[PDB]
Amino acid sequence: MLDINAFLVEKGGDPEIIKASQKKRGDSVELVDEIIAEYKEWVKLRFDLDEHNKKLNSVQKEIGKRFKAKEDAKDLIAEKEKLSNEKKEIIEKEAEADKNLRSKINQVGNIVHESVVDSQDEENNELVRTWTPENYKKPEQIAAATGAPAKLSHHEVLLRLDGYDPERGVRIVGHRGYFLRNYGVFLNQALINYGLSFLSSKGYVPLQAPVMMNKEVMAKTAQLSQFDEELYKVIDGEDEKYLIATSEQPISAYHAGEWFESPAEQLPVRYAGYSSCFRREAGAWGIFRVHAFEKIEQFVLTEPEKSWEEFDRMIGCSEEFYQSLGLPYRVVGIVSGELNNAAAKKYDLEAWFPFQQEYKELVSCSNCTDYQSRNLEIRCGIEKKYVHCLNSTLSATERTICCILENYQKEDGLVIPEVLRKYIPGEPEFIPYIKELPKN
Amino acid sequence: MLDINAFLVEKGGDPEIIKASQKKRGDSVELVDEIIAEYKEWVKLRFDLDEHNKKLNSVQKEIGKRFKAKEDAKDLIAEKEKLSNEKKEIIEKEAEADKNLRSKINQVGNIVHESVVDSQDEENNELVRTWTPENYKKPEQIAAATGAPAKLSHHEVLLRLDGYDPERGVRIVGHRGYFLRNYGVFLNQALINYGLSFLSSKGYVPLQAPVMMNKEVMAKTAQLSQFDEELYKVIDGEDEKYLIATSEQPISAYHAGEWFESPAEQLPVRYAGYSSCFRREAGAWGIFRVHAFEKIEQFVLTEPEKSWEEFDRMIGCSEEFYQSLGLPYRVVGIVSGELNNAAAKKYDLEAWFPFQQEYKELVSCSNCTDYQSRNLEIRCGIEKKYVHCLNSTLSATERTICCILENYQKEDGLVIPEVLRKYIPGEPEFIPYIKELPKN
Ligand SMILES: Nc1ncnc2c1ncn2[C@@H]1O[C@H](COP(=O)(O)OP(=O)(O)OP(=O)(O)O)[C@@H](O)[C@H]1O
Ligand SMILES: Nc1ncnc2c1ncn2[C@@H]1O[C@H](COP(=O)(O)OP(=O)(O)OP(=O)(O)O)[C@@H](O)[C@H]1O
Repeated sequence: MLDINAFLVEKGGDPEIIKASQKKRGDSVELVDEIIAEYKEWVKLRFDLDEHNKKLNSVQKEIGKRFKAKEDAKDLIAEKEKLSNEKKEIIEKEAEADKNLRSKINQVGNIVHESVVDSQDEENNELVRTWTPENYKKPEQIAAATGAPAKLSHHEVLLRLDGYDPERGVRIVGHRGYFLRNYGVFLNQALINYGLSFLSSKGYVPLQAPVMMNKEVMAKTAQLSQFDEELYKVIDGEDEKYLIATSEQPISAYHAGEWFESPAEQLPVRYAGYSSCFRREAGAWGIFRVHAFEKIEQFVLTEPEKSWEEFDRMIGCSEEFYQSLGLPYRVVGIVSGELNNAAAKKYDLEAWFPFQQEYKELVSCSNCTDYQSRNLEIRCGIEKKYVHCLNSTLSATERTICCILENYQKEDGLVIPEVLRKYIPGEPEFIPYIKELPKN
Repeated sequence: MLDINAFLVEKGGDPEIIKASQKKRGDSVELVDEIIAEYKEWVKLRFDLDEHNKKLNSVQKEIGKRFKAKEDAKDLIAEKEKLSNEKKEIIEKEAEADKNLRSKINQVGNIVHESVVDSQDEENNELVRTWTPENYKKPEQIAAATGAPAKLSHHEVLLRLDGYDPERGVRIVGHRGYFLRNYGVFLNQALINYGLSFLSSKGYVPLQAPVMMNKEVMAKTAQLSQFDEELYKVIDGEDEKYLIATSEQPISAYHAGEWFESPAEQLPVRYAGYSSCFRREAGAWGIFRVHAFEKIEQFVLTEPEKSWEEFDRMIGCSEEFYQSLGLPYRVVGIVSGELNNAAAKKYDLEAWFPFQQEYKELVSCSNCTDYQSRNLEIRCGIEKKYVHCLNSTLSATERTICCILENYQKEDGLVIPEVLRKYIPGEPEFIPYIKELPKN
């Protein structure tokens, strides 16, 4: 969440910037004034509590003097108990005020960076840049790597290669369940390992996250809307955990409660996160939008003064990555009304799917400034100063496979993207269609 | 489960072999006579039901004749309703008899193969064979690949390499939670990919299983004892699934309801299963016994007449695999009293851990004959004949890493097992200790 002081003009805050940000988000603006009011009540309680402390101390010292003089203290004792019963109420109320104030500040989204388009309609997404392999004229229904007609959808290509099994997958696990088979397995591992190797050559530290999280730690890194809709709950006898939606959740908590006291030399810290990811929400056919999948994720901690530069570095890496796979794409600046609570700025890389004949999102890159690190108490250098946290998909591997399948197809099978060959037993340059489709 | 006919002498069965098997297992023997009795009640109900069918038909035809002659039928109608009310009770009872009989047969373990030692004490495990790399004198506290003193435990080696993080893992996920870091990540992927490549060169089909299963399909492949103790339940809004304990569960269901009608040409089918695995039960320090981990699993379907030969083939593969990693091991024949319900025979490969100074299980290999395929209706050729199912771990990768860490350690770091090098960015032959331990 934002700092409490950001709401308070008297403590150097700017409640107006916050109201403007809420408006760009399409979220509640009255929430800011509510918070400011609650803050004053809470301060009143702090003062009253504090004055009660001092009055009790006094009335204690007078009661001691009277017991010294061997004099009755029935009147002082009565006042001591009056003050004390009050201190009790006050204590109970201050705690409830603190509790509600924190819950309210928790609903306020991060400050939307000025560079972001003010809009609730994705039509207005900034078109940041576009990229094409040089042997590919323009985005159309042509598979970019082969020049061949993008005749088959990713689901169709995968099936002809005998690379996956949705039919047996659904019978066994339900909606969108699947097995990967043969080269479907090798392509998936190829991406995981190429992704790890790629990021690691850029100084990222490979980091395999666990895929369950304690409820309480999850709650500090993901918004209220996520649990009761997106996350699988896991039953552990009597305990509950969540399956993670992305390794960004557990990896963001990695340095919770730590302190980069010498930021210049210690930061930035860069992680090449790898894990499976689980989503309750996933709806066509194929492995494009499914309930379980693997993701190589970029996660970075930087000094506050360096995050925007890092943000550019990060999207740069994902671009360099898709270029290396020869996949055309565009980068778009997500409109304010579509940012999640933690993001001050978000870019998506959407790669071209030539059969679908549209750009579809493969990568999402966000500067979350100190919104999560504040919660997680991840401090930075020498009111309190936290690190900034950025996260950017490197590759959601099953979805990246889909894009590959459509762009690497040709009449008789699939060209294997050059960079992935060394990761595949036999380093094949090409694999043939094994199966005919029913349709035709 | 076993065939119902296996309990019935009159239908060619051998209830005595079954009682003997239950005794070797240490499970209930009276259960066999119970089943035989229930079977007779059920047959009585079938006959009564059948006789009621015929009597109703008759009384129907007499009632029609009377309505033709325009004669009163108050006496026949009364008998029709008597017979009919009875047919109702009978129907309700036959269903309940069928239900209980099936539940009872479901508790009876597979027939323990004669070659298995009859005993409830693992002390009596058959010592099948032993193997040592030739440069390694004998199993002792010496790291087998380097000749160096096995001075550090796997947990200690991993930590000095900065290859994992149990401390941050526990904070985030709880008991035994961990991240893999750096080379810990690369070693894990190295094993997954080497395992896939190894099995695939032997004609196994790589197959990545999903890690959730519908309750109902899980129940057909795993015993009663497993759910209410070993398996994580997953909450999907209102639905429930399980996280799998091993890819053998979903892969065994892969061909549920199918029919290998030309077994000679169609079988055997061999799968190199890969998935993560989740276990509620996991307890020292380290990644040896944890709640989540990866496993390359061998799964094979064969004709009944070929399973024992295949069984030897399968354990042969895991042995060849550990030999290639240079890890000393022994193969042991698990005593009857320790077989799970589905196994007729089980071999474990236990690799030498030179710091622990003991053999610890890395691989488990079981011929389950047709015990599961009967449930899953996986038929074989031209009373009903099913395929046999065998499963054998190729590598539980985190645990295999532990064995490697202890055997590949030396004074200043870890030798990287030769076969894994090509799977690791930079193909290092050696990696240095990065961290000192507190202890010393
Ligand atoms: N259900 C899914 N199945 C497969 N891959 C997915 C799924 N959901 C997301 N991904 C992959 O993860 C990447 C980012 O997903 P995530 O939800 O973290 O991004 P986001 O910030 O929510 O972006 P958006 O809101 O546009 O989805 C996507 O580019 C996509 O490739
Ligand atoms: N909790 C765990 N953490 C890590 N690896 C495990 C765990 N449990 C099992 N394994 C690995 O899986 C392999 C087989 O485990 P599984 O439970 O399927 O075998 P099993 O037939 O039950 O043998 P046993 O009863 O001796 O454990 C083992 O050899 C071990 O390497």
